[PDB]
Amino acid sequence: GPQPISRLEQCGINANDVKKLEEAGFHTVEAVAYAPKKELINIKGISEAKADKILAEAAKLVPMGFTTATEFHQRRSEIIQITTGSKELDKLLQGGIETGSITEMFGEFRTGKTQICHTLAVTCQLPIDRGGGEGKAMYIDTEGTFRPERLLAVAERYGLSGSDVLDNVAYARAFNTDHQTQLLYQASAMMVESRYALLIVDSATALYRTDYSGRGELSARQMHLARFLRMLLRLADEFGVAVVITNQVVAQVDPKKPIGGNIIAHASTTRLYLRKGRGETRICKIYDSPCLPEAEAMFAINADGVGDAKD
Amino acid sequence: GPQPISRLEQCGINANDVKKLEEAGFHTVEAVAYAPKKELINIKGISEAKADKILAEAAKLVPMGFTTATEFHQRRSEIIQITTGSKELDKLLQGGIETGSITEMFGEFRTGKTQICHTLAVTCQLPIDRGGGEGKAMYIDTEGTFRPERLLAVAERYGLSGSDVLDNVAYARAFNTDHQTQLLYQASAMMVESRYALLIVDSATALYRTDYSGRGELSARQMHLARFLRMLLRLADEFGVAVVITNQVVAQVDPKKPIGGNIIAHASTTRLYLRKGRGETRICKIYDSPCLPEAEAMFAINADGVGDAKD
Amino acid sequence: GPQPISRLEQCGINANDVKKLEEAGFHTVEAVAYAPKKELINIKGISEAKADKILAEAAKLVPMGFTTATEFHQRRSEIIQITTGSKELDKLLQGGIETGSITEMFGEFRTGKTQICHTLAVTCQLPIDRGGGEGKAMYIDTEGTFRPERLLAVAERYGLSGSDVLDNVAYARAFNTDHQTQLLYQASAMMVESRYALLIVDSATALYRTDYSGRGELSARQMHLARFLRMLLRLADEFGVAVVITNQVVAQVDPKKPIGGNIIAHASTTRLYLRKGRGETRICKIYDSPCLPEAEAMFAINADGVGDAKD
Amino acid sequence: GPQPISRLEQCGINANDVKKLEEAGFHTVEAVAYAPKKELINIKGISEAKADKILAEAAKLVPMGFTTATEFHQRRSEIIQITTGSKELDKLLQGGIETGSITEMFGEFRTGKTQICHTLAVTCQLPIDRGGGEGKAMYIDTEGTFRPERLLAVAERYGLSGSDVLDNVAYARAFNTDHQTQLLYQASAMMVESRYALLIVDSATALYRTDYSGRGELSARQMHLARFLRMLLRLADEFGVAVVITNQVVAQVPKKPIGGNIIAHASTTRLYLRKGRGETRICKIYDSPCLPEAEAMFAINADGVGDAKD
Amino acid sequence: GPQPISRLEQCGINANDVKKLEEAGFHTVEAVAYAPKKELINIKGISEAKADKILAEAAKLVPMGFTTATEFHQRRSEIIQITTGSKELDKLLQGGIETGSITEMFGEFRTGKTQICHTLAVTCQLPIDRGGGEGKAMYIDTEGTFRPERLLAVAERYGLSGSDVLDNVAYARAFNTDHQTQLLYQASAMMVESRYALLIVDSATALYRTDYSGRGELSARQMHLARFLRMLLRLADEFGVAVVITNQVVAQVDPKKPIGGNIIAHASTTRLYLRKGRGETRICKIYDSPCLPEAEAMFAINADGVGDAKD
Amino acid sequence: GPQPISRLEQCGINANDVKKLEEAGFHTVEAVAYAPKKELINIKGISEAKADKILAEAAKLVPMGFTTATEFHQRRSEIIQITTGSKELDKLLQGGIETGSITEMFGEFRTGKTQICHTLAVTCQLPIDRGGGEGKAMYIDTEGTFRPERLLAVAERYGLSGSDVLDNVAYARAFNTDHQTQLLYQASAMMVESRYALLIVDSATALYRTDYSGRGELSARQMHLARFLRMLLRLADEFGVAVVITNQVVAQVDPKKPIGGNIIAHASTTRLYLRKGRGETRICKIYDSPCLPEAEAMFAINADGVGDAKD
DNA sequence: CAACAACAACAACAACAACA
Ligand SMILES: Nc1ncnc2c1ncn2[C@@H]1O[C@H](COP(=O)(O)OP(=O)(O)OP(=O)(O)O)[C@@H](O)[C@H]1O
Ligand SMILES: Nc1ncnc2c1ncn2[C@@H]1O[C@H](COP(=O)(O)OP(=O)(O)OP(=O)(O)O)[C@@H](O)[C@H]1O
Ligand SMILES: Nc1ncnc2c1ncn2[C@@H]1O[C@H](COP(=O)(O)OP(=O)(O)OP(=O)(O)O)[C@@H](O)[C@H]1O
Ligand SMILES: Nc1ncnc2c1ncn2[C@@H]1O[C@H](COP(=O)(O)OP(=O)(O)OP(=O)(O)O)[C@@H](O)[C@H]1O
Ligand SMILES: Nc1ncnc2c1ncn2[C@@H]1O[C@H](COP(=O)(O)OP(=O)(O)OP(=O)(O)O)[C@@H](O)[C@H]1O
Ligand SMILES: [K+]
Ligand SMILES: [K+]
Ligand SMILES: [Mg+2]
Ligand SMILES: [Mg+2]
Ligand SMILES: [Mg+2]
Ligand SMILES: [Mg+2]
Ligand SMILES: [Mg+2]
Ligand SMILES: [Mg+2]
Repeated sequence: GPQPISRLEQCGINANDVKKLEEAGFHTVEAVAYAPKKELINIKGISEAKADKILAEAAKLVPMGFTTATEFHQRRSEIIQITTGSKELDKLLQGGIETGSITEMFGEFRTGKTQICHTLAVTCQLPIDRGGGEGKAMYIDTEGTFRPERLLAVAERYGLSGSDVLDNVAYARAFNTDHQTQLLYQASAMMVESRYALLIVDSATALYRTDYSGRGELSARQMHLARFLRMLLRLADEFGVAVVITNQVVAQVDPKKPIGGNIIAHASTTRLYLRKGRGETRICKIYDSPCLPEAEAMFAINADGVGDAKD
Repeated sequence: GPQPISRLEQCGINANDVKKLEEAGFHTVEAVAYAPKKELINIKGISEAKADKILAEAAKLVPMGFTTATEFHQRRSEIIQITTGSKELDKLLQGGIETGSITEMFGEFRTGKTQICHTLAVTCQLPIDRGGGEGKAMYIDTEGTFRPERLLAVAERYGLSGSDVLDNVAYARAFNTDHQTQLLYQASAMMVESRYALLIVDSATALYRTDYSGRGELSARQMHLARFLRMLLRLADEFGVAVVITNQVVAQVDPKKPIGGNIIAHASTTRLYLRKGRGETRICKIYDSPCLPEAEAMFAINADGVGDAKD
Repeated sequence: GPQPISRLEQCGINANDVKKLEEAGFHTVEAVAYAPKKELINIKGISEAKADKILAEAAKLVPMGFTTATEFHQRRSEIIQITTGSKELDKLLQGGIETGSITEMFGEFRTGKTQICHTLAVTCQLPIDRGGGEGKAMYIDTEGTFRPERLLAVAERYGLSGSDVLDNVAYARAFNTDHQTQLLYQASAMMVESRYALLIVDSATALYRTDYSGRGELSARQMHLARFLRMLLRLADEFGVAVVITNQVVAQVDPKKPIGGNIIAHASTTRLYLRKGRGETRICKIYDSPCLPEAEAMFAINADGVGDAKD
Repeated sequence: GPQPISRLEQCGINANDVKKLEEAGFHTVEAVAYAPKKELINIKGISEAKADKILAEAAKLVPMGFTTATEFHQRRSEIIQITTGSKELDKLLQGGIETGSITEMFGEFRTGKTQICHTLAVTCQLPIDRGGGEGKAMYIDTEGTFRPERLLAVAERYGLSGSDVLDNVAYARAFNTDHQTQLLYQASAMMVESRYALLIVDSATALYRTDYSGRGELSARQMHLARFLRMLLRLADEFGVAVVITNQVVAQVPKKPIGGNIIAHASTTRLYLRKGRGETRICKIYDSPCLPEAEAMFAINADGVGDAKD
Repeated sequence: GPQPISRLEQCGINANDVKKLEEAGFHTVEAVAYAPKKELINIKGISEAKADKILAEAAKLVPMGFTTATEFHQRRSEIIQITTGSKELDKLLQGGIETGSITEMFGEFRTGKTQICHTLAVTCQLPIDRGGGEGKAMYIDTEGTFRPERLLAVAERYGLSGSDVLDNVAYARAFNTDHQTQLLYQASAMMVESRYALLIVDSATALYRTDYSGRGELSARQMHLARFLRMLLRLADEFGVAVVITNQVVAQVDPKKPIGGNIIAHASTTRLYLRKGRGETRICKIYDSPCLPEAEAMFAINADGVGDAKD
Repeated sequence: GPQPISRLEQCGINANDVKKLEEAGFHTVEAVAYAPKKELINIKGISEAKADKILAEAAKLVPMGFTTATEFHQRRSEIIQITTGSKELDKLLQGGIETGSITEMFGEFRTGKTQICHTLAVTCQLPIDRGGGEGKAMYIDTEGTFRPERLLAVAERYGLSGSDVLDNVAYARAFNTDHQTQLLYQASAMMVESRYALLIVDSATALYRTDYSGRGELSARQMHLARFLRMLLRLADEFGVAVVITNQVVAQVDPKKPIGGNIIAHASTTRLYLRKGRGETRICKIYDSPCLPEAEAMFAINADGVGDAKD
């Protein structure tokens, strides 16, 4: 995977500066390479010449130049995709949930976003030949609606051992936006040691509705949301982990629209809209995607996770 | 239960600051740890560095990091469930009413929400081996429809002493939304000294239909409801008290929909829909739940509380 | 019982604000302690700080905290119930007509709601040891069907002097919904001087059928009805009077359903359904009650008021 | 009795506004006092402040406050009742037809409804000494069965002059369920210009069966009937006149009055007429807040209505 | 094409000076000619007389005097335009995308900016008689939204060799504003060696929203944006490449406006506004242009790229 | 017109001195007369006595003493004014664009300053009886926004031949502030040979925004702008040509302010402010003028140049 | 004494009989 920051120690860099970078949140040389000069200067005790030298030596460790489109196509041909637990949804997504990007599913209440998140979290531990990502998973839950019983049910359905799928899922709760960002920081610190494949944030904008209320607090809310989404995107680009976030809806009074403004719209790569059907059936539609045609699919949440409709 | 806020005094914090935090609403380390920096800053006489130290020591007191899913499963397997008073409904709920969450029962009038609330209030004092929670009950009532006669009848049915049942139930009445929020603040203040198991708000969204009228003040109504539900969620996560709220319905002109909107749709954890059949028989259906299948059950309200329908 | 606004003057407030509140409609410290901040702010000439100050002093005047259920039981056991003039109906209601809660009686035409209202108005003047409270009565009549000869007949049946029986009965006909609300305002203003025990509104929703017509203005009609019922409930709670209202019915076109929608259903406390029987006899059924079991009784209307059927 | 609306002109309201109100239909201060603010707003050119000011002044004009049951008892004892021409029916109703209220008479066809209406119309001209309010009658006839010959017969029976009896009877006919409302609107000016003691509608619900048909037009029919009955009640309460209306009957698949709950709840007194043997009929009180449920016997003689000749 | 800077060497200037100028970014005589004195002085190792001599030779090599308008008209008539992929859009721009200038397309999310950029990138390699520019395309992408599949689809639609169109497209990703600005130096370095006819930046102002947050950082953000746009304009004037930049949108909040401010408004030459209508159809409008009227052409994005709407 | 510098030689001045003056930038006797002693002594090879003789002879050639105000009034009535292409705007300016003075237009983007400049450039060549200046015109453009198509359209509107009108719009482009300033020397050199009546510069302060950045470079920027404006004023007073300049705008975060500071405010004589109205209609408001009062006017840029608004 | 823009969100209200 990514080269740890210890390599920078072998480039004429003092140990205390490396420790300062590590405690600032840059646990990988990729983070320092992608860091602008302002971020590397805002940390106290760092001089302009020191930051210039650090960036100069970090630029040699990772390629940041011009490459032909054929090389990019070859690189994209090795992108792992994780099955969503339904054959129809897998066909609709043309492979499944993509890694290295942000895919957000939004809809009304009880539509089935959390069930999909649970099924993805338990599925990503599967071997690659079976459609998994062959890695652990993380769940930063903000609504307190994490139920390991569903994970056990899906593990029983797929035949895996429940103990292992339980032991290979990190969990955390967010009580406020600041705690959410600190959880992202701790996830960045932790991910450098083991192999992670999924990172679920359900839901990303639940706490922003209550913490930032009113009109005069709109700009600060948008700035904080933008910083959070930028951190998520940086983590996805660095560690190559599939980031799945959940979004709510709001009324179109005088008819529902996803919340979060233009920041969430321009920060996501794939967007899915989930809507209610009849009894236990739900409909998924590709709201926005750079290479996926606008289509629809039908699914249902059975007693063993998400799957195809029992028609 | 939660550690009292006085422990913060043993972490180099002035007594007057702790008194200010207590008068602001925070009476435990958990409440302070769950609050963002904005809320603490909003208190007058509090500096930025002092607040940062306060949250630092609060986070040191109570863990907030990542834990394996098996630890969460072990924690969840030791959660008390309060019997609803009916065996069929107990089977439907897979244990009864769960603590630490929000259960909202809604339906038309005459369905039996108040009777269910009364039965839960009386039976939450039972020993754990009988399905109780072994704690005092609270009743914040807004419609002026609290009758101790039903509590006496259920106490006679289960055989406990009526005097102790009446003595171990706190009651209060709400005349407007502001008084409802102040009652919640007083409940937070008084819950830290004794052990409480249930907290009933019937109805949660009854006054909001009258105080806020018209399209002009819809946003203010939604914001106030969101703040009230956030306070309820904070109380539930703090003291581990089973919160039961009651909701009404509205007619779908051009056919009944629960009032409150997306705020109460997303704030609640478990939702039950109660409908009227014939005679004294009623039908309860699980509307929204993260780990409970959509099913139905039949019950009735006899002379001694809610129970199974006579066949 | 109620404490006039004058007591606020000795608590720090001046006289101009007291006069302004009296103009607004609050003639009691209880009535001003039951109002939200937005209601007092709407009175022009009152500042936010002044409103907070007066609300704090009013909350200091009357208790609004948490009380044990045993205290509520003691308070509830000392309320007065007024007999309806029939032994069967008195047994059915387990005491008669309560005070402090809304009792709605509905049925088809010719059924006999107005006779019951007249008999209750006469009985409202009986000594407390004979079946009724000790106070005067009112009659807001919106159909022009107030017949004093029935009052004289019932007073002769029980045995009283007709002069003071008729003297202690207010009356005011209503010609429109706005006039009805202004009549309620005048009743609230005038109730503080003397002792009142019955507030009859017959019919409560008779003018709403004609004043508001069509689907377009249904929401405004419902909002106005909700405001009227909220004012009625506030008056009943503040002055401790027995409010009795009458309601009409409509045919359930593909069979009688009371009019008023969910507002009247959720605003009332005791609902009775009166139905024509055979000849002169009628049957009264408990439609809805939080503590009275669903039963029915048999009665009639003789030449001297309502009473038990003669067999 | 009623105070002309011109008074409102003198207290600070433009004459144009008073003329507009008179055009709308409010010919009396009482008429504009009994109307809600919403109704007054619907008139174009009337502002919120102007409507509030005129409503407040009108409320200052009329005593809309709270009274005592003794005063209402004195007011009730000061009303007049009009004899129906039969002693049995006179004693059945404890007098006659009370003014300021609505009396609906219904039954099967050919049961002496129009005969009773004619006798009541001719009786209201009597001096108070022998019943009647000493006024003039109005006949809004919808069925077309108004014969100006029974009136002469009853006038001859009572000894009154025929020409004066026939002179003061304002007759009009309605052809659909839109001319009735316009006739009622026009009746306000005639009632404010001269004393009127009886308004007769026969039948109240006759054209509604044919103009409105099917389930689709049921709601509109009920709304229009409610508006018509509300206007009738407003006129009765305003001008202190007695309204007598005639209602048809419908079979049951066993006869019940038509009109639904609207006419049942909008009528104060209800009488049911049934046929017996020969030329004898029975009148029974259906719904009444004070009169007990009883029956009386009456016959339609060759001269007028009255007690049966036995 | 542009004359390489080596022609200066045989003009009286030292080769070391030419190398020093080369490392600064001036790889062409045109770049040195279009340079103020301070720009050529701030580079170390350059004297005043030496800079004056270099500027004198640069002015001698490149004509900078007045010219009759007919010659400019002829030169404008010899300007190549790149087919946009739609016939009505080609009619809208009176040809295609102009070369030697800056065109900026902006709109809300999922409106078709990236699809248009991809279609232009593949179309630029067409022979000059089919509307192409007969060169190579460069793609600087700042959102990770480059998909070679769309390029392959459009190449198959136009009957090209997919391998060649993949081999003749250069790609780069910008992880921060500094990297985005520094990519242009490499772009200029690699543009002289071969023939390039299209440079796409998508998006130009995406990273400035998050990197430069708050209010105190507004002036620095505007200065950096101005420098970046000036460098883009210098590239366009130097190598005669069609520069296509992408711009986002922002809400007004007491209704959407492009971001960037007056700098982007005045720097760009042609401005296009793209909006979404119904289904798969979009509307394109001309916002700012010196010689094109305000029209509202209409198009769509099918599986083979941009194209005409299907009725 | 102005007397050429070929008159000081036949007065006792060596031809070498005249050649030196011509090289320095002074091509007419008036330019040397207006040159102060400090400016002329800066020329290499010029002594104090030679300079004194030169200024003495120049002052002898052209009068510089006091003139009675009626002579100035007579000379003021012999000033040509150029029509702006709109009759209403011509009425607003009371004749048109005055010669021998500096006019400035500023506004937001797409407001229509370049269109007005093009219309003035093409109409300047009209005969005097039609409102033209009878002379040629020039165009020093900095943004590369010169489009001969608009000139051809207006020439078609006025009926003049396209080739003849194109052959007299000698145009140049400025790539930096130094080049923009040095273009004026060539403009003065070519102005003495033919008849010119326009010196359009669009825009004057475009390059100064990016060439000079930061607070440290403010004083040098202001000094250079002052020198450029002084050269423009000297040219206008020398050759009697109408100088028209275009100014950008900036926002007011603490709302539009023309850029350039007090130097351009105190240098320009007539300042007009252009604003965007609705659709194709624009509003022109006179900002600053010592002769005409503040007023507003309406115009529109149709498909064939600027003109009156379409009604 | 000069110069620099940006940020969305919130649901609710029932009613009308008739035909051998
Ligand atoms: N064991 C189960 N078997 C079948 N269906 C289930 C089961 N558990 C939950 N469900 C279904 O899950 C649905 C709700 O899904 P989920 O909790 O994921 O909603 P969500 O919209 O993502 O939640 P939220 O927005 O409130 O966070 C319910 O309608 C219910 O039918
Ligand atoms: N002692 C009793 N015995 C039997 N049934 C009873 C008794 N007391 C109340 N009920 C029943 O309670 C029912 C009403 O239920 P409940 O009082 O809980 O109201 P609810 O549906 O919660 O309505 P709301 O709170 O909106 O007024 C009635 O139908 C009545 O039959
Ligand atoms: N003096 C009396 N003696 C006996 N019965 C009487 C007497 N007065 C009225 N009634 C009875 O009253 C009954 C009607 O009751 P009431 O006047 O209270 O009507 P209501 O249905 O409440 O009125 P509404 O629906 O029109 O508002 C009639 O059936 C009649 O028999
Ligand atoms: N001159 C008369 N002498 C005796 N009886 C008469 C005379 N004129 C009419 N009648 C009687 O009048 C009765 C009909 O009464 P009336 O004309 O009032 O009908 P109605 O019940 O009002 O019916 P409709 O529904 O047609 O209005 C007949 O039975 C007839 O015997
Ligand atoms: N293969 C495809 N077939 C049809 N339409 C497609 C296909 N791929 C993407 N789309 C369409 O592309 C649209 C989004 O356009 P695009 O990807 O160019 O985004 P954009 O608005 O320019 O945003 P951004 O700059 O954030 O990428 C979607 O609405 C979708 O309908
Ligand atoms: K939920
Ligand atoms: K000036
Ligand atoms: Mg969920
Ligand atoms: Mg209840
Ligand atoms: Mg009644
Ligand atoms: Mg008739
Ligand atoms: Mg894009
Ligand atoms: Mg321009």
